Amino acid sequence: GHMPDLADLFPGFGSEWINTSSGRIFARVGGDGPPLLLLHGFPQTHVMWHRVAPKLAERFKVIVADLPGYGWSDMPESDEQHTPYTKRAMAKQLIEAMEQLGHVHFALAGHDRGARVSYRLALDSPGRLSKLAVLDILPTYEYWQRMNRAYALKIYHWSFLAQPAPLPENLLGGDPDFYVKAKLASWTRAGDLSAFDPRAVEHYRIAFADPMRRHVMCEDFRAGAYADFEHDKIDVEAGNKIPVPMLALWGASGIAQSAATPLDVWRKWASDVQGAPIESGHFLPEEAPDQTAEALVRFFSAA
Amino acid sequence: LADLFPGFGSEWINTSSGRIFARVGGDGPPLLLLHGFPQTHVMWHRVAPKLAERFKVIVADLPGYGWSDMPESDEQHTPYTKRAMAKQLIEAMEQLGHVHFALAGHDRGARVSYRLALDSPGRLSKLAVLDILPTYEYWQRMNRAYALKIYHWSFLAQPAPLPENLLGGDPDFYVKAKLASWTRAGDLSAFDPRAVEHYRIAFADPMRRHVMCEDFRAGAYADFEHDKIDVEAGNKIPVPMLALWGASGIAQSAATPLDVWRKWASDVQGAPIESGHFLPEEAPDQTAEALVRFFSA
Ligand SMILES: [Cl-]
Ligand SMILES: [Cl-]
Ligand SMILES: [Cl-]
Ligand SMILES: [Cl-]
Repeated sequence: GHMPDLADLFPGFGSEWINTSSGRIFARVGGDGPPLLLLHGFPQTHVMWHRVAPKLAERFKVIVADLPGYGWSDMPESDEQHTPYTKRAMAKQLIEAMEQLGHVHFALAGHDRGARVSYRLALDSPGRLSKLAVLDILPTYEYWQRMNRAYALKIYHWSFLAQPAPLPENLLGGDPDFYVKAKLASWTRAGDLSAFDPRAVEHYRIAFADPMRRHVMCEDFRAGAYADFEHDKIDVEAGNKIPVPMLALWGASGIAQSAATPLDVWRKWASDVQGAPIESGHFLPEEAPDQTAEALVRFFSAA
Repeated sequence: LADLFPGFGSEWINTSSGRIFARVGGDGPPLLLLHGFPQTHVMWHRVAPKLAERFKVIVADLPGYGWSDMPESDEQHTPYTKRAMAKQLIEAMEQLGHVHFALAGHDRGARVSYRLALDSPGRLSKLAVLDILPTYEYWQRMNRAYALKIYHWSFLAQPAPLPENLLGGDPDFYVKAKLASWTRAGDLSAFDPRAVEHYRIAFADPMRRHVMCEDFRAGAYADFEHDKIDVEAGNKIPVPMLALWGASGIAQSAATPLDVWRKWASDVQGAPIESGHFLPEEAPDQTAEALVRFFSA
């Protein structure tokens, strides 16, 4: 990268700045074999995969991308409908990025916001995917449908960060380090930062220290309250199911299981889905790296 | 800070939980007015004079708000539950010899008010609540649309110190954004600038902001459970009641306010006022006449 004091958490992996019509996508690229794209979420960057990507690179050509607007990827200017940070637009952009590498059909694993890009990609463009894995999420529509007093208090940030600009931007900008560390710790099993490599945390903190990066994150959640929700509602009410073979992995103490049985939910959205919990909080690839890596290796390797 | 209550004195009223500050004016039957979030007693400055033409008007800062003392909170946020606040204000009124009085409240103060009516109806001759539904009714309506509309009910109720830390960055911005965004105009032009300064100065103290978060923590937990018991018991406020709400306020957002209150009260009348949330400042003339006519009748 271009940040002198941030650590290289993928020894041996190359680096790519991939041009697209919507801006550059940064990625680390390693391994060889069938192509597998990995997508991080909030409030993280591509380095969240640093503990599982080497194991995956033993069997796949692994592409670890920063989401549009996150990490070192470019930050398109948003609009009144939060368009570039909708999962539909993010998926189109990452499809464009993968074509630049010559990948028109690939395997895909996503976590948190990246998992939302991933199932939206499967709904809009299923021919692009051989197999899909989503980590510690339910569909955005399903989160909102479960909204009640208990859900609103337990996962408040969906409604907070979706408030009109500049309300979340100005609240997060007073003490950004405290917020990003608080969010990282609060979703782990133990409720502290012990699950994370401190060098990865510094990546997350430096990203969050940029007000333009924080604005993108709020736009992500604004799309998640509005367009993404409207997009999802159209699919579930039409009975559209993802046909791509799918794996749902969630943490036993994560977000997706808060008030739902995740595999039953995903069977409503996908016609060929398997799933398993893992004893972990929300951050599966850092809290339970070996079990996550093995589940992904076995799923993506299965004939 | 400006004096916005001509002809009103200023009183510090002792209670077992700390002092209650109040402006006091007028003569005649006693009437207590209770403000809400993020304001102080000065929010009544445009209607209290007309009320003081007929009543002894007592304009109090809520426990922990404005210039009233801040009792220490606990793990169930007890002193800032509306049941506790009502008890403390009942004590303050007894210091003045008022054991039967009329009551009007707005926002948090309206929640103190209907809880007071449910707990101790003998204290009230009449009750007015401005731009609210019962706390239980907000939470039962907390779907996607409402969670986005009143996000602060969940945000300010997050465990300390998350909202405290975020509010400390730019407190002037937050109090001004809450005031502006709930009015019809969406700016601060409906408020007297001197009144806004009162609100800003109070919000500038981290101890006052913590109390407000404890208030919203009570609203998500104990207050909700207290309301739920009354719902399950079929309890209705027997005190004659007035529900005023802004046509573009919060109470009307996801519900029909008079239909809701008639499930909570056996003798309630009401009307919308063309106004956002802050009835006594956005629409002082219509609010004052409605209140005068109700508390005289
Ligand atoms: Cl480098
Ligand atoms: Cl998410
Ligand atoms: Cl979820
Ligand atoms: Cl309120």
